[PDB]
Amino acid sequence: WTATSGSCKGRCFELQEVGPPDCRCDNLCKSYSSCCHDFDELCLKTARGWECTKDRCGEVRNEENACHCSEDCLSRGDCCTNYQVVCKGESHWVDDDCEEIKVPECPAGFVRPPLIIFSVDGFRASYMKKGSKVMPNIEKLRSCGTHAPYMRPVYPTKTFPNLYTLATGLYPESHGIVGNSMYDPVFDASFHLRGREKFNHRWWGGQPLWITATKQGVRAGTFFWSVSIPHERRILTILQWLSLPDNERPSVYAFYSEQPDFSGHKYGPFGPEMTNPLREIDKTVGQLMDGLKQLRLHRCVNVIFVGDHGMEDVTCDRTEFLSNYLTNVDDITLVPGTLGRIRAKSINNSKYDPKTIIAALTCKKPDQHFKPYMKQHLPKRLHYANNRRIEDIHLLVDRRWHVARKPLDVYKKCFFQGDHGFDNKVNSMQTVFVGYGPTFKYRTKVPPFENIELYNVMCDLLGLKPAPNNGTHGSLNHLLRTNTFRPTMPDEVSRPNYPGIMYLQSEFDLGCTCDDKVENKLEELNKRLHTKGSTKERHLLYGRPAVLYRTSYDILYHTDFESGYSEIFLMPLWTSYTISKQAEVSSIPEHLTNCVRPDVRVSPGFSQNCLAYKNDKQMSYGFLFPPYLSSSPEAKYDAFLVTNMVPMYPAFKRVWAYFQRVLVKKYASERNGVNVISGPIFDYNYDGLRDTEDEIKQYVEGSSIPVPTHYYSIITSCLDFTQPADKCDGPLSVSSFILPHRPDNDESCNSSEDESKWVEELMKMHTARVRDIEHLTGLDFYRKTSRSYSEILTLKTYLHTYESE
Ligand SMILES: *[C@@H]1O[C@H](CO)[C@@H](O[C@@H]2O[C@H](CO)[C@@H](O[C@@H]3O[C@H](CO[C@H]4O[C@H](CO)[C@@H](O)[C@H](O[C@H]5O[C@H](CO)[C@@H](O)[C@H](O)[C@@H]5O[C@H]5O[C@H](CO)[C@@H](O)[C@H](O)[C@@H]5O)[C@@H]4O)[C@@H](O)[C@H](O[C@H]4O[C@H](CO)[C@@H](O)[C@H](O)[C@@H]4O[C@H]4O[C@H](CO)[C@@H](O)[C@H](O)[C@@H]4O)[C@@H]3O)[C@H](O)[C@H]2NC(C)=O)[C@H](O)[C@H]1NC(C)=O
Ligand SMILES: COCCNC(=O)c1cccc(-c2cc(Cl)c(C)cc2OCc2n[nH]c(=O)n2C)c1
Ligand SMILES: [Ca+2]
Ligand SMILES: [Cl-]
Ligand code: NA
Ligand code: NA
Ligand SMILES: [Zn+2]
Repeated sequence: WTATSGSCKGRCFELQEVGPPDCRCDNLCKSYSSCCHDFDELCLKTARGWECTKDRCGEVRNEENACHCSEDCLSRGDCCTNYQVVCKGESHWVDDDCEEIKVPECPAGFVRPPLIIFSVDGFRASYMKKGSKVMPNIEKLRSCGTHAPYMRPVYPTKTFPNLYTLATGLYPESHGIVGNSMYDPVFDASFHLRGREKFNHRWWGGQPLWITATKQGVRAGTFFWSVSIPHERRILTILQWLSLPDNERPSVYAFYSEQPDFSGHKYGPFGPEMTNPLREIDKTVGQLMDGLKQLRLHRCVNVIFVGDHGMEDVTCDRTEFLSNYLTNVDDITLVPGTLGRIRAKSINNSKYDPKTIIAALTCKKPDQHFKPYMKQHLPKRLHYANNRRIEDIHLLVDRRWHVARKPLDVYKKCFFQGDHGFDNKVNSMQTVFVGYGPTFKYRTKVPPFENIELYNVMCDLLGLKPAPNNGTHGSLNHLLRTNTFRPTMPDEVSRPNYPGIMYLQSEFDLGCTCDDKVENKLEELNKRLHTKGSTKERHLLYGRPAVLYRTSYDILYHTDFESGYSEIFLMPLWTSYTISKQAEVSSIPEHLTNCVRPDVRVSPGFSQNCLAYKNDKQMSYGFLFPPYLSSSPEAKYDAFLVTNMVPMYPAFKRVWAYFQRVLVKKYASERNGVNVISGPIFDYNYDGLRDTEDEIKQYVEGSSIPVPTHYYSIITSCLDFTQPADKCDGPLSVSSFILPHRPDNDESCNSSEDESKWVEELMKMHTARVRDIEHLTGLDFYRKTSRSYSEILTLKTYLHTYESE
């Protein structure tokens, strides 16, 4: 109950929220149904509209007007934004030449340039070019400030998950807003866009920018605008707050527009009806910049123009229906649309079975427009699993499609022509970023980057210390003129052993055989040098990875490859090798088909054994350095050492063997040599983070050989591909992947065919950032390059997307 009897006089859009049931005059009062009786009258004035005209210039103040054109308005901070233009012969901000802002030019008593986040919903990246004719204010921001060709949202590419990722630096799985609809089994509560429950603080994890600011003594304006407050009034409110006294004035502000998303759902992303909403958003930006110019803050404020997600063409006829796959359709609850989430309708039903639901949804129709996944099998780049609000069964829906439970759901709920929510690598889902102001660079293009990175930068912009988040702080230093964060490399926690020859062959009883007893002082010295690391500068180009946790491991050198071998996991944490453009692929000789060789540097007690693989009928083995790429028949024996062996399901070995036999050589030819680092990943609790040994759920039968959940590779070469990978003077180029280690190829519908038709497609789906692999392994790569650390940080966050341009 709200006692709405008090008044909002002198309190309109008050910053602090008063204790109920006293009536509120803050922006959120509309949302809680708790405003004072006179809120609309006093705080939402509209009389005479939003612009000055010639006849209002120097008028007598009239407190009823929406904004003012009287002489006292500047000092009151409540002129219409076009006031100086209409009445003082000033130009609009957009008509001024742009001039570099080398230093903040701020009024006296400003302690730091304010930050204004101008956020727009549904603003697809290509609108910057395709709508450029009708968005001159936005185009001036873009071309004069710092911009990216696009910014990658998080998955799912919905509004609340993305704005709250912007606010926190966190993946949706960590901040908890994992969709637009949600059930939390612990609370036994549901979250919906419409309604009241969404305001409860228990949904909202991490620490958003406004709370980070407040805790550290920086005041914030409102971020969540009540939907009924018009845009012109949000702008005027920001401008008024900016005229407050130094002690009361916020340093950080947000504006939000529900356009062009709102129209894009109705008309599709490029419907002719979309021109007008783009014009209107540009008008609003003009109003802000004119308003800042009046207050003399246009060369003082940092402005971020940022979208939450794009928009794709999606109509009712492109809907897949679970009723066409499942007979039990009434025993499930589906969260539908541009992604699918499935759980049992009733928790009292023990006849509900996720295994057969997945199977009934797998490759059932030739052009099926969605793919079912257990959430832990989703591409790791999506970081979408470690939350009880994310259902075990997930459907990744093709772009341009919807999924629904039954047809009745679609017509008793064509309306829409646009939607979003798909995989965050999809081009149509990409959004925008522009930074403009004294702290941003002048006329600078930067590469595309992920919205999870912005929280750190907004904190830098405000001199705040960021709460722990998923950005990689320093990876966006190149956006900034100053206030950069100067990160240091993490310290290595475990130093390696360097074992020499310590064991005789007969000490090993591993049940392994090799046809290798085939027998020179010129080349005896040669092999000794190779085992001591004489070729190491060729295969380990960027230094050895640092191990950032406590463990026991050995560096092992070979002619063709170097490895960091874990005595705990009985396999390499990483294997590093370089394949030049000229390298030759050979095959595994017949006499060496089943060969596995004890490694005399490593004890039997810390080795895998062949018997275990023999006894395990499901599990086979593969090698991290491929025998196919050996530099000589004699170097090929190294590739069969028991220390290069890793456990692999036969179904996975189809993938692995094709990558090693065909793809590495193809990349080396295309990229002028590549350096490859490969290894196992263990993520049994799907938290995106390296498992400790007591978290491993599966071993090769009868042994303590742990089974990886994934295998990674990091493939690096010279960005200037006229230089070979092993002699590169400048910036690097990388692509990486994290392939799920699965006992079937059910994920790939065309897998009965030749690997050349399906494997590369699979690997592209499972593209990754080197940073994702760092989290999953506790390793730190690129420790020794000639490149600045901030540049390496940007490389480590790079994602190779495989979308066209
Ligand atoms: C992306 O960035 C983020 C942020 O850095 C990374 O997430 C962090 O990872 C840490 C490890 O997973 C985790 O640290 C744990 O915190 C526990 C206490 O946490 C509370 O306090 C923090 C800080 O204020 C708060 O942020 C947390 O908020 C979570 O929980 C609420 C719901 O309860 C949500 O509102 C919120 O969204 C958030 O949920 C998310 O995280 C939790 C995990 O905390 C998930 O379960 C959710 O799915 C969701 O994703 C918390 O309120 C602390 O208790 C833990 O300590 C245990 O483990 C350590 C190991 O060192 C051990 O020493 C202790 O003994 C202890 O073990 C005991 O508990 C065990 C489990 O119950 C039990 O088995 C043992 O036997 C022991 O009794 C731990 O330190 C940190 O909280 C999160 N932070 C956030 C914000 O998510 C994330 O990893 C990054 N992602 C990637 C890929 O890099
Ligand atoms: C009690 O509530 C829990 C608190 N949660 C929020 O405060 C919240 C929720 C969601 C989006 C944001 C949010 C975040 C950022 Cl970073 C930006 C720039 C804009 C944002 O919202 C803009 C907005 N105004 N009106 C509206 O409908 N939206 C989406 C903020
Ligand atoms: Ca883990
Ligand atoms: Cl959703
Ligand atoms: Na086997
Ligand atoms: Na298949
Ligand atoms: Zn939308």
